[PDB]
Amino acid sequence: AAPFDKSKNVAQSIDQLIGQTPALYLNKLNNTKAKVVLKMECENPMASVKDRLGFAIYDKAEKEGKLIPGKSIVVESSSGNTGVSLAHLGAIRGYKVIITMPESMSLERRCLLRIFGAEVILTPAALGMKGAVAMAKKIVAANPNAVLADQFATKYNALIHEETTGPEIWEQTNHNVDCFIAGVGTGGTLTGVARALKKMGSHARIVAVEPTESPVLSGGKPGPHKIQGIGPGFVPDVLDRSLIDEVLCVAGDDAIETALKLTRSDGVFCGFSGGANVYAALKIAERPEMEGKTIVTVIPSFGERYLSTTLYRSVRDEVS
Amino acid sequence: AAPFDKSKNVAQSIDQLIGQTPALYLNKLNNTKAKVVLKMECENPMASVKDRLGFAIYDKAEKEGKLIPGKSIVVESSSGNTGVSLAHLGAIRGYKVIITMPESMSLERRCLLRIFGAEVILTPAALGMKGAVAMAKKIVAANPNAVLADQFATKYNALIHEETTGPEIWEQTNHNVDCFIAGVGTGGTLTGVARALKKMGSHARIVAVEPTESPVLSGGKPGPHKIQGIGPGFVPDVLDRSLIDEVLCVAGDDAIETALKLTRSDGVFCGFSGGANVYAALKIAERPEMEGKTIVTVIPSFGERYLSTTLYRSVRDEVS
Ligand SMILES: [Cl-]
Ligand SMILES: [Cl-]
Ligand code: NA
Ligand code: NA
Repeated sequence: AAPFDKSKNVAQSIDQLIGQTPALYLNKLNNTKAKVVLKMECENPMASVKDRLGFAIYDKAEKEGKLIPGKSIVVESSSGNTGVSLAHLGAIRGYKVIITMPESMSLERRCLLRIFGAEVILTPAALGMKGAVAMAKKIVAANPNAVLADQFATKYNALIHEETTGPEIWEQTNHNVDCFIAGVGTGGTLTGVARALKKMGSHARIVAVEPTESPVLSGGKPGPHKIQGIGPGFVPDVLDRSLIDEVLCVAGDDAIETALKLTRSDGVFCGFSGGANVYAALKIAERPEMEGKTIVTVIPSFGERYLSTTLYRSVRDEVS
Repeated sequence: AAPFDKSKNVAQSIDQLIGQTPALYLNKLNNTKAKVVLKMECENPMASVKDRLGFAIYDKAEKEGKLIPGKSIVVESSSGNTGVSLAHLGAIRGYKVIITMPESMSLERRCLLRIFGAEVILTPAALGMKGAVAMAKKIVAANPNAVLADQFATKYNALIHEETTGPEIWEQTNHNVDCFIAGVGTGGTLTGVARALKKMGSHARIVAVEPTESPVLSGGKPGPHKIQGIGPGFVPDVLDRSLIDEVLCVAGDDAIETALKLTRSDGVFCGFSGGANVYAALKIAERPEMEGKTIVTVIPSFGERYLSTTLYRSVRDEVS
């Protein structure tokens, strides 16, 4: 992952286009005295931050001798972006990929993976995401060539963000970050950017966002919620809590409202978690102590993947 | 549009992220003795090459005094990417946008525009795209503040590709292009890149692609076809035919097959026209005279916009 000016050279493979994403000031929606900078992970080649984790898993596991193309089978339970990035990169790298997900998932979630030739294993609807996780573990337990991508525990996750996401942010902001805010899914983005920032001498406050309706890091009970991509309902092993200065809860409805406003104000088109992250950033930006300071957050995924979800239903309903 | 390393700076607005897109060698799908380079326009912020035309229209028309935010109303007939890019940029720039399209268009085509607050005017299904074009002209004729985006005639279209797309290609290929191939929609991409290449001293052969089922440039009759984004059924005023060395017809089914293969071979995920363009590139690449030469083509738009179209139906059917 050495820097590589995409705008001046021809890549030998699409995985060289992952990361080195743009950064963008929040402008019309930012009515505060603080700068808000959006790390545009929606601009990755398969349109989300999980492209960095997918690449890290194939790249680093192959380099360590743990994956062998044409022999290893990569397995994961995912109804979201990790599955997509695994299916995408697995195809070009010559791995069989198996993704498990409940039978009740939308046609779009299943069809996107099958485009890249992943095998999708549908689990009983009534068993929910737990039934998909169980099926993935059983597959890996039974077959010696089948390995779990292990997104919530893998050491590669925080590392890739430490090596790439965080240093890009550091360069883009000209070494000036007063607060870094990110919703925690696997915790990789938050943990790895916080490590890089700290090694650089930054005093940035590190803020983890989680859904108000599943406030686990806050000491509450796990619960179903709307903010796809964060709030896994347990504390993931990837996450290093020691680095977090503040856990901020954002309600699913504030995330949804914010995503809808962002498209029309700033032309940023994203999913629920980018709505939650910007809502959190604007909330921090309002605090009088943040006057003149620079807050960085992340836009994790591009909006087009959500057109069929509850995120844009208010527009769907209006359109009908 | 001066060069601006997105990977090292923070943009003040999302329209600074348009253009300066990556380029990528075709690898597993390329079994020839020629290099094939893909200009990745699917990596634009709203996921297609029309982001460059949208920006050119607002930017240049405002600079010339022809558009005034909050006064001018931008109007276009589009069931595709031009509407999206106009709706996107109009929102952030403070223009009312009206897009006309037949009533029979998918929920996704209508809902995407309404996300950016464009007004969508649905025209009678039986009148087809002609009825949408007529409604746009009538709106512009009747209202002095309403102006047509005029995608098929506007002088801004070839110009933006001459000023940006073509010079990026020239830098990325280290001033070495033996053939440039592009499907003609408005003709802007082909015309403007061919001009830039010629001004640079390139001897590249310029190849226009059109659908076999609507072979208008070839002297045939217009007809309905599958390859969304090209083959408008007339010769657009933007297109300068004098620059074209060869018109190559590609069948809709070859475009569809090629798009499906590209995802699994090279991880390139695009629409029908990127399928057609790569099919054409591989066809040229097979000619014995092209041994060791570099062919450039374009991937116009990202695949996610097509999940609901006939492009991926073979996977949709398999998934069901
Ligand atoms: Cl998101
Ligand atoms: Cl395309
Ligand atoms: Na992309
Ligand atoms: Na994008």
